Amino acid sequence: SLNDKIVTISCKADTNLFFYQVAGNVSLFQQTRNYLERWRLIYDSNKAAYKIKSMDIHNTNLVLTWNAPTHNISTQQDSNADNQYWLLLKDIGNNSFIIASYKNPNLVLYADTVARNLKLSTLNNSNYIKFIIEDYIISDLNNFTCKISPILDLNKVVQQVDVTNLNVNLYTWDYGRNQKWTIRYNEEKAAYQFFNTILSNGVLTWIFSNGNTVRVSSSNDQNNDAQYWLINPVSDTDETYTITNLRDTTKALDLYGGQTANGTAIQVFNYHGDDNQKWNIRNP
Repeated sequence: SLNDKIVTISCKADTNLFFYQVAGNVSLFQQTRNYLERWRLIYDSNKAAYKIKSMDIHNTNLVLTWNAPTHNISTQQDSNADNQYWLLLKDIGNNSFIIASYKNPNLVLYADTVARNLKLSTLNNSNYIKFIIEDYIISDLNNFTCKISPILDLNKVVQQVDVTNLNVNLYTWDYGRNQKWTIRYNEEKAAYQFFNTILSNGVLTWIFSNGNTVRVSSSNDQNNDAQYWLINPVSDTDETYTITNLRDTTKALDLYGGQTANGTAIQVFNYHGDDNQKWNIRNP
């Protein structure tokens, strides 16, 4: 559920524009992958409504606020006022939310992507009243091209061996397409895939018919859970994660034996959060 979740909020009408907070101003801005675009949702079960709290640091507890009687939006000090509560109405099937004012539910948030701001409007069938509300990790990682390193050796990366050898092992970073992965979140599966960039449609897979083996395999389908993964941030790190398999979430991506020699296998294994199951996901 959404209570106490830290999310980004982006525009269905422009998925590269995010709710951005600075100095009491709420605006629409390109992706920053930082606190300026992160919001905590705070549920009141009696109101059946949420406050949308900025993770701003400069100071204070600022929440998304309707500046009635204008149709403008800002961030103001939380006083639990009705103009700081919002109905989050999930448009089921459309991966989107309509965000209605608790004070005046006739009015909903509307993205003015020319002025790069939000206003309140009545409803219509356009995408300008629809918003993607996601865990910030999903948002930060979706469509991100990365290299993946074990924390035990940040100079080596998880790689496909070569264009037609779909085995996956550890090797020194060498700038190759086989050493880069594009992360894609699947809404329907609630999990991610890692597409190797040397191939068009090859994804990191647990080959469970062969023990703990991990290989790249074609993504022809959304039905094989073993081609999907959960990406779990490790607390009190910048960019370190565990990677568990959707077919069995007690199985984690695992650097065999904690060994860091070139050619060490990448496998899955019983997930206990050891250092050989922690991965740095970052820019190439």
